[PDB]
Amino acid sequence: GCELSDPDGLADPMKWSKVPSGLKNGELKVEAEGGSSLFACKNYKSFWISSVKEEGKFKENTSYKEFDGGWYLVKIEDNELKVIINRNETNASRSFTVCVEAGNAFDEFKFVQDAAKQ
Repeated sequence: GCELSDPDGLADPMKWSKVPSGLKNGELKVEAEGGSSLFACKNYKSFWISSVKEEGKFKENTSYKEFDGGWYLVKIEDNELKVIINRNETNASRSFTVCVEAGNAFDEFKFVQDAAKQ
């Protein structure tokens, strides 16, 4: 117990017709090449960007559908959210976040890039 809620006033999980197989409960592992991923939403076609992190802490976002973090890039096209990630050429791993809310729910996505081993 110690929870209480309205009997029919909860939020179902946000749901997607397209996701990448690299997703593990919103944690998105990425290698020292970087990749694209596509997140097409089947139940919430109305959301916007309300977090970014690029450096273990959060930062602000210059749009509602886009972000451009230099090596990182976000684009919402109605109901298709994408990220396309550049190659890390550094000897350090680095990590990102993309939280989006659709009013009642938010699926935080937590990207985790690896170091190059060069």
